Amino acid sequence: GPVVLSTPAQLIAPVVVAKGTLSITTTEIYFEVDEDDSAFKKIDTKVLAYTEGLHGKWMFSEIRAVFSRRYLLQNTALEVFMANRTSVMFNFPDQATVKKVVYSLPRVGVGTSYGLPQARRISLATPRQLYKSSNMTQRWQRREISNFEYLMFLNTIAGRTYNDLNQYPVFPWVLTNYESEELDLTLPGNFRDLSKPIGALNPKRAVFYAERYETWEDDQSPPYHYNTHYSTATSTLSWLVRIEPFTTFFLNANDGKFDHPDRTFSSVARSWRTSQRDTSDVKELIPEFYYLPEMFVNSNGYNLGVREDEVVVNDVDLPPWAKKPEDFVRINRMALESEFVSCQLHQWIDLIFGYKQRGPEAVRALNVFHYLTYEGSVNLDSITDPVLREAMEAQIQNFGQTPSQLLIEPHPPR
Amino acid sequence: GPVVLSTPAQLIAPVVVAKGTLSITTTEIYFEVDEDDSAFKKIDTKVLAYTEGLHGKWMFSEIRAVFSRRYLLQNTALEVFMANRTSVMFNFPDQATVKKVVYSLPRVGVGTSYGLPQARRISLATPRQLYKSSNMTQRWQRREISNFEYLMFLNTIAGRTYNDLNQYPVFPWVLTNYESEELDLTLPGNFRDLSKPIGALNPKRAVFYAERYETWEDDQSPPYHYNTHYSTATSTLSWLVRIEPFTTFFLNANDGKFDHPDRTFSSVARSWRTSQRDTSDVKELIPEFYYLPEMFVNSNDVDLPPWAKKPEDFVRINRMALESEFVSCQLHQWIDLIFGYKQRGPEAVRALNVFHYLTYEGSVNLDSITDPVLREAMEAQIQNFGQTPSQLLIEPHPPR
Repeated sequence: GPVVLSTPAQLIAPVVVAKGTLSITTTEIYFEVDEDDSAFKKIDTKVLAYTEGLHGKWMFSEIRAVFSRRYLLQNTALEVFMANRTSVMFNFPDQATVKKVVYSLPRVGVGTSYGLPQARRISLATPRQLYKSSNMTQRWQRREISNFEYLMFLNTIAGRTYNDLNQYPVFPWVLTNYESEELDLTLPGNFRDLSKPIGALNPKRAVFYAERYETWEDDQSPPYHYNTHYSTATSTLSWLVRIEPFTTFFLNANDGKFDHPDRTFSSVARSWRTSQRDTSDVKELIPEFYYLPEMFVNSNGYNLGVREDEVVVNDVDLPPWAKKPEDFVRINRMALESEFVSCQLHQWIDLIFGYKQRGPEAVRALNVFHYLTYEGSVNLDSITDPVLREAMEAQIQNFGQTPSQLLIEPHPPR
Repeated sequence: GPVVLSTPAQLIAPVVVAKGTLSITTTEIYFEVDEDDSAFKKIDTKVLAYTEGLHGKWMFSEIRAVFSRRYLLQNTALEVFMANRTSVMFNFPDQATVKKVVYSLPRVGVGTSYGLPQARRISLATPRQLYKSSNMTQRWQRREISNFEYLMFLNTIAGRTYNDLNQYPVFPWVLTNYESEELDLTLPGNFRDLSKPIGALNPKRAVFYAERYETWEDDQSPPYHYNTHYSTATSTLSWLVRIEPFTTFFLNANDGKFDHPDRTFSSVARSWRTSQRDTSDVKELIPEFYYLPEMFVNSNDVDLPPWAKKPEDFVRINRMALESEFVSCQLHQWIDLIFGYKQRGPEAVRALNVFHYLTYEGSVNLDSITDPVLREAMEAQIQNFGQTPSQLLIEPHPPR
């Protein structure tokens, strides 16, 4: 019907980004891909099958929340959340268009669970603002909210999302013991020091980072401890290799065949080693590690004959105290909600969204990353030469994007 | 360590059936053939070598799928799938034993790929129930699963298995042109009518069968259109004559050496023709035709189509066809013939899809056959006429 608004847009989905044309009527949102687009043609159909929205229609009545989102460090994207708990994300040309879209959409605000007013102002508000005006921190302390729910709140507000592997949500490793036969959730030694970054846990390697920070000499390259992030598409694809369409996506992006078993996520205990040994590995976990068994198993069908030489990915090997996936996730989420984590989580938050994210305290905390990572870092619009901008966007996706800082004061303990 | 359950059973291998004892402990499944058995001692050594399970051990921790199976039409077998994609099949004395074996193995159900619950009940569930309760059809319609994958799915819950060639998986011929210099996957004529059996493809030969049906006259064996089956242990061996056990077994089958060059798989084009004019060849294809290049060499070879240079090519083009949009919009029809409502009954009659009655589930109860020699005699009859996959649905299969 009445097309109240129309604008070029970009569908931001788990494994697909496609240029299309958003159109907003008086009751729905429509999106059609540019099936003629060169880049879009080279997209595997299998992948397109898992991608919703390419020709979607969203009922205004179904809208429940509208979040301001940044695509590749640029505050020009939006993410709408549907009543059926699903969500869609489009990236527009300018923050200016976003505003038009936000004002031409229902006044769902940012939802209602966070305790923020249902106003278009909120949808556009900033991360630090949203945090400030929310009651979640209290409820979290008051135990009305679980550690998992709280960490999801922070990540959502910080702009993290399941629709962009470059800004996936971020969760901390909670346990350090993945060797033992049993796991005693009351024995401190089994828990990770939630006050230190991954790169600071092992003093042996920690030295390499402090040393490298000290003996720094360069131009336009502020000193940094890690050239590797704790959250990136690459990382995310590795953790979700056993799930479509990530699997296929990776494969297509890998000459059609998997990667050497010793490099692909194969062992939960082995990953933790690498995250303590490797100088380039400072990875942090993902939400799933606390609720999605699938992620740890080969869900392929049967009688599909492949083990001839054809590389194949089998079940992730769990720690002895974890018989089957359902077990690992159960126990892990239990540890995440344990009392130990509860009384330290604020410190980890400080490193990720807190006052130790960037600055004097960030350097004293051994928590400094490549400057091109932090918010504000770059302005793709400034780059005028396409081949130049692209190369830049390519780098952002390679280094990763630090979550938006939510507070510049020490986060309150639970 | 301690044996929780022990019972007589038969290993059902790619081309071997050996009696032995199956011991279920508390953490593993064991199987030791009875080497003192006569039949066993008669089996060729080369064949035994390429046969695994005669002295096997399987870890519970490795179990992933436990499907109920049928052997020679009798619902008394079982097939276990391992985490490394391996599988082993056993045949027991009766369903009651199968049930015990199931309640003694890990609760893995039928796996977690077809959307079914991981409950021992599924492992005993009926083929029709598995179909109904699965979620593979929708995923298929959604294109999240390929035609190959869906077909393989249907076969698996239908009871088909790479472990018993008499019930080998069933895949349809997709292309009909194997002699043109090039194959346009956009020219309808280059394809096969999936709503029709292989026998009803040739207009002329078709009428022949219809006549045979109407003008039956016997009343000692209900009417049937074909006396050949689309899937047989022999056809399978034939397609895979250049690889063994198969090769070696075949040589033992033909009592000595190979088969007559003219009546042997030597060219896909020729074989296809044979399956169009020859009144006794309504063969259908097998998975291999869509992924196993090695199948078309010798280590003379199979004469590949013009558009098919090397073996690797025939497989890719053919696989592309199986996945082409032409196949997609009409593939459901084929399913209606093989596992659908047109598999049997009046509907199968119009379809020109009726096979020997001794080929359908429920056709015969080997247990009632008291005379030992008559039983063995009956079984061989079954291995010759082929076994029709179980019926999955009785309604029309929705299109993709």
